[PDB]
Parts: sequence; C-alpha cells; structure tokens
Amino acid sequence: AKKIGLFYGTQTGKTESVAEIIRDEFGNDVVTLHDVSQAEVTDLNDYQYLIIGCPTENIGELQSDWEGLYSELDDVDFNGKLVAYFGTGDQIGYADNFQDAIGILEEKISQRGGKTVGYWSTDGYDFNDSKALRNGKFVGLALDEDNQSDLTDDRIKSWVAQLKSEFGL
Ligand SMILES: Cc1cc2nc3c(=O)[nH]c(=O)nc-3n(C[C@H](O)[C@H](O)[C@H](O)COP(=O)(O)O)c2cc1C
Ligand SMILES: [Mg+2]
Repeated sequence: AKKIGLFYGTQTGKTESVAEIIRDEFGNDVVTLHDVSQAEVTDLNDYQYLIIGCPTENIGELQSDWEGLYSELDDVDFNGKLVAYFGTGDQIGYADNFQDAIGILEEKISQRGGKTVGYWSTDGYDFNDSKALRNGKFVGLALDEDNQSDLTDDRIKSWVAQLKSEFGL
C-alpha cells in the first residue's frame, strides 16, 4: 500500500476535484484516494499518514458519507499516526459555519491518538465563525471553490510542501 491514505467525501464533486489536485501535487506517486461512500473503516489501518477530506453540509454538519464512517471511528487505533485535514466550503453562503466539518472530524480522531499536522492560516478568508478554528489557524487546508476557485492551486501547492515535511516525504 502507498504511504499516504487520502479519505474524502463529496456530494457535488468539488471535494473530489481538490483531492485529485492534492494527489498530483505530491509529484511522487505516494497517495491512494478513497471515496468514503465506498471505503470501509478498517481501510484507515493500512496507513501511517492520513489525509482527511470533507465538505460541510446542511449548515454545520458532516458530509453524509463521512457521517456514516464517523460513527465507526471509536474503535480504530490512530495512536502514533499523523493526520492532515482539508475541506471545501462556502465562506459567503455560510459565514458562521465555514469548514465546521474538518473541525468535527479532527476533534474525534485526535481524541483517538492521531496527531494533527498541516494547520493553515486564516489570512485571506472572510468568515465569522468555524469549528475548525484553532487560535489564528484552521485545523487544516480550507478550500472554497464557490468563491475563491482562483486561489485553490497555490494553496494546495503551499500546503502539500508543508505536509511533505511533516510526513518526512
Ligand atoms: C445546503 C448546503 C449547506 C452548506 N453548508 C455549509 C456550511 O455549513 N459551511 C461551509 O463551509 N459550506 C457549506 N456549504 C457549501 C459546501 O460545503 C461547498 O459547496 C462544498 O464545496 C461542497 O462540496 P462537494 O462538492 O464535494 O459536495 C453548504 C452547501 C449546501 C448546498
Ligand atoms: Mg480516550
């Protein structure tokens, strides 16, 4: 199995499109993509480095497929693993709940032993509140393909460089 397991959910495809950009950005072929509508909870056991991708749905909720997997995470042993988070979200439509989902996921996985890496500055986003907030920073990369599509490629470039360091790749 490849070094990095990237587990994403999507309804309208934008999280999946970002996921593929992230995979490519690593340059070297070190990522396997998993759609969580199709994946099993035990697939996470296969990787030391995890990337978790999730948009926020229904105003502050986990994406439906990630909702399903989340209820199965209380058993999984994340101890010693390193975990990064990315989300797509809409900071103009949902200013009070922007990227809530990666914060919900990170709260759960960090409690199970998985160490968060790849925190991301909140600079250049216009939002009011977020469960992904971690003191000046989001728990992971915030993408917005609704409002800031023109910023996605450069944000991914910069974030992947950071993760490569954290994963020692
Ligand atoms: C009804 C609905 C509610 C949403 N609520 C939020 C929200 O609470 N926070 C947020 O950041 N984005 C919210 N969004 C925007 C989506 O998260 C954003 O469009 C995301 O890219 C969709 O991902 P997908 O195309 O992979 O399904 C909402 C979108 C819809 C249609
Ligand atoms: Mg405990």
